[PDB]
Parts: sequence; C-alpha cells; structure tokens
Amino acid sequence: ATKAVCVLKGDGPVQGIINFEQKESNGPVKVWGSIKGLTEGLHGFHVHEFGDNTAGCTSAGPHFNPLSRKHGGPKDEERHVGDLRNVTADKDGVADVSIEDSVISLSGDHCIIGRTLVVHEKADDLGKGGNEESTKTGNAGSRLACGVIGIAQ
Amino acid sequence: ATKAVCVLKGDGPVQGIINFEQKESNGPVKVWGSIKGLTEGLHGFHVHEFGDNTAGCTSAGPHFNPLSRKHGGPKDEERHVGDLRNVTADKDGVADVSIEDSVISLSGDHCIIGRTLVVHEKADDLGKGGNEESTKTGNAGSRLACGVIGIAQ
Ligand SMILES: [Cu+2]
Ligand SMILES: [Cu+2]
Ligand SMILES: [Zn+2]
Ligand SMILES: [Zn+2]
Ligand SMILES: [Zn+2]
Ligand SMILES: [Zn+2]
Repeated sequence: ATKAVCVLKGDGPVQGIINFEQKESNGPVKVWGSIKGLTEGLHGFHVHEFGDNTAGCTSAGPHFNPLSRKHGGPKDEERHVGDLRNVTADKDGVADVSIEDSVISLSGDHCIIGRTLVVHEKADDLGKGGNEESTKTGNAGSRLACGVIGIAQ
Repeated sequence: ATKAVCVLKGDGPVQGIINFEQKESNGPVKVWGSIKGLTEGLHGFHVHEFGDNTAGCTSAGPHFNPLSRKHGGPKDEERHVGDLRNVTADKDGVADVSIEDSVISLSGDHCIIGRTLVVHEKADDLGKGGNEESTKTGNAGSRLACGVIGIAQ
C-alpha cells in the first residue's frame, strides 16, 4: 500500500490537508481530509499536471491529462486523470472530503505524486456546461489553494 | 529528460527555489537555484523520505535512505540517497546553489519526486563528526525550510 498527502494553502483563507491511500496497483485511491475557509457549496477539485508552485497555484499547469482527453466528471470514461469530484463546503466553510477514485493512482502512468492538488473558486461543471471552456476546465474559476502531493509514511 | 522543482519555505526567514534536471535514466541530476535568509556559511541540504509537510518540516521523516546505509558525504559510496552537498550562503545570506549529484534520481528506485528537500541550521558534518548522531543525520541542526519536490514542465 501507498499513502500520500497534500497541504493546501493560498493567498486567501482556504487551507486544508488531504490524504490519499491506495492498497494496490490500479486499485481505488481513497481521498479524505478537511478544507476550511471555503464558500458554502461546491468547489472544483483537481490534480494539475505540474508540482510547480513557484508562482503560486498558477504554475501548476493544466489538469493532469496524459492522453489529451476532454474534461469530464469523475464517473465519465472521457475525463482527465485529474478530474476529481467537487468538494462540498458546509455553512461554516468546511469541506469534509470523502472520495474514492479509480482513475488517479499513486503509481504507474496515472501517478499523481509530485503533482499539484488544487481547490477552486466555483463548482466544476463536469464538462457539461455547454461551452468549450467547460470541456477544458469545468469553468471552476480561480485557484484558491493548492499544494504538491507528497509521499507519506 | 525530466525536470523537477521545489519551493522552500519555513516560518518566514528562509525561502528558496531549487530546480532539478536529469537528462537520462540513472544519470546525474543537476540541482540549482537560490535560497535566501540564511546565516553566512555552510548549511546542510538533504532529501528527506516523506513529502509530508502537515507538521511543517518535522513531518518529512529521516533522510531518504532506502537501503539503510550510513549518513555520509555526497562523494562517499556509503551515504544516504538524500545526502546532498552543503549549500554556501554569502555575506548577504544568499546561497546560489550549483550541484551535480549522481545518486539522487528523478525516476526509478532513487526517485526524489514527492519527497521533501530541507535546508538546515548548521553545516552537515558529512558523517565525520564526533558522535554516533553524525552517521545518522550529519548534526545539521534544525530544519529551517523545506518543500515537496514536484514534477516540472
Ligand atoms: Cu483544478
Ligand atoms: Cu536534512
Ligand atoms: Zn486486486
Ligand atoms: Zn479536467
Ligand atoms: Zn549516458
Ligand atoms: Zn543522510
């Protein structure tokens, strides 16, 4: 089994810790933790290609997408590797994250260790928003917080 | 060729950006960039095992050392994978880093992507200090700044 972790920070109040665990190669990755400082409701949540935060979250590049597929929802066959389920913040601005995803991985071609996890300003429209931008980014707006995904004990 | 990058931060004083590049599998890695906010002179410079910054630099674990070797100098056959050359800060507290290291890698068993780079309070004694601690950590004192090593474009 493999574990990873990410500390999310930004220029506003959004901050969080997200854990990843994968019991076996190509198996589901469990994703969990808490993010605070968010507006109530849904927020886009993606793995971006680069673990480069030299210019903040902007330097993380696009969604992790090694086969140049369209942006989609987590359950779509046509999705980027980095297209995780939206997180949901409650009335106190807290998202308690509970995700299982079988497209991301902690080894192999879909490995996300060393890449950037980003939480967004708005909801990800899952590629279903009816404009081209939707099938590139999900229209999730700005990058509010992020961090590089690291190997954990 | 593969590139990686690391943003070093701690609690305010010490800040830096370090780049990594490796032309081929098993080949030397070039390490370069700049760190500011240091006292003049030598500072230990290590890759630690875990890319876990949940408790700041403390949660990075020990030096990256997959074969349970002794701590050494970078040119020693017996060293941890993470034992890089000390960095040297000038009289203004700036270390211009220029390293070539043949033991670290950006792929394979010695891969450091997803692990933590750490710069220290004191010089690493290269495992040639006067106590048993020397051959574990190099007696480099506190972890002044760190970051997770991420994949770069
Ligand atoms: Cu994103
Ligand atoms: Cu160290
Ligand atoms: Zn199985
Ligand atoms: Zn996407
Ligand atoms: Zn060669
Ligand atoms: Zn060492």
